[PDB]
Amino acid sequence: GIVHSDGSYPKDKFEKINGTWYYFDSSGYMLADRWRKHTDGNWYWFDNSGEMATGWKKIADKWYYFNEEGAMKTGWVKYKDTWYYLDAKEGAMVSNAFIQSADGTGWYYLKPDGTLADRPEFTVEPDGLITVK
Amino acid sequence: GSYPKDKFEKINGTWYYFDSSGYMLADRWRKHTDGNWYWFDNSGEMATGWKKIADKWYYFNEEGAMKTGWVKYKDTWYYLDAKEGAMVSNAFIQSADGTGWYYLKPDGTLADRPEFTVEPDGLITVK
Ligand SMILES: C[N+](C)(C)CCO
Ligand SMILES: C[N+](C)(C)CCO
Ligand SMILES: C[N+](C)(C)CCO
Ligand SMILES: C[N+](C)(C)CCO
Ligand SMILES: C[N+](C)(C)CCO
Ligand SMILES: C[N+](C)(C)CCO
Ligand SMILES: C[N+](C)(C)CCO
Ligand SMILES: C[N+](C)(C)CCO
Repeated sequence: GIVHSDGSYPKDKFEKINGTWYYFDSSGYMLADRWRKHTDGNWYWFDNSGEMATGWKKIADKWYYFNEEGAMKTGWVKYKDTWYYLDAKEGAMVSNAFIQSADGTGWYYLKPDGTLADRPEFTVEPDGLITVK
Repeated sequence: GSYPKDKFEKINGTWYYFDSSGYMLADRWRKHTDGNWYWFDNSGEMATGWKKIADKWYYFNEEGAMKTGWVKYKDTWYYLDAKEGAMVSNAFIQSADGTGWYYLKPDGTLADRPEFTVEPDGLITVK
């Protein structure tokens, strides 16, 4: 936290203390373990120490990705040169789902662990039940 | 008594739904008090069977209630979105036990022998 000469402190704004970003509410306390869709329309999240999230974060048993300046991203993002799909709506990594290509031609499959499958092996049964491996 | 209000009513053997004014509903969905959706055509007859409403397809049971999920028609399955009740097509739907997927074709019919072509970058195309 910061306190000025007049004794006032920052309220409802972002502040970078010693090279780390934090957010203080309209009461002067920093958000901790909390989201906030900033005035800039981007979503942010702060952990136990109130530090602004960067990169991947497991939040409430789900995974989100944050750019280097704090905003949550959606769509495809590569990590360890392998792709992941983040729900364009809610923002959490998808898994075991068929996400349709951008050229409407087809689909991209993401395995139960979230990693895109670029060697998907299909197995169909008599009634047509697809089973992906 | 002589002025039907907020109630369904069978007239000339046909179901109609009466709004608060005593006028039939016409070209309107109307989630009833039983948790089901109902549609009435231009005459105000209660929808039954299949109905292409706003270029989207729907299926209602012989009682008027709109169906969702897997409905079998002419020994060929079709899947109805549990969300808005419309007919899914060229999409994959999870099997009821989360063990696999079923593919619904452009025309809406379940494919029993879908063929897959996996391109270099992993992209999948269905036929
Ligand atoms: C952060 N990752 C998306 C790479 C892990 C979830 O599997
Ligand atoms: C909190 N901000 C996103 C405005 C700073 C990072 O550049
Ligand atoms: C939808 N989000 C995951 C971005 C946060 C809402 O609290
Ligand atoms: C999709 N269904 C499982 C209902 C058809 C195969 O029996
Ligand atoms: C399934 N129908 C034959 C009733 C029409 C929708 O394509
Ligand atoms: C079959 N309906 C539900 C439309 C009649 C009940 O009054
Ligand atoms: C989902 N329904 C189409 C049944 C409601 C009207 O929007
Ligand atoms: C990121 N994409 C899924 C669009 C490329 C496939 O490798």
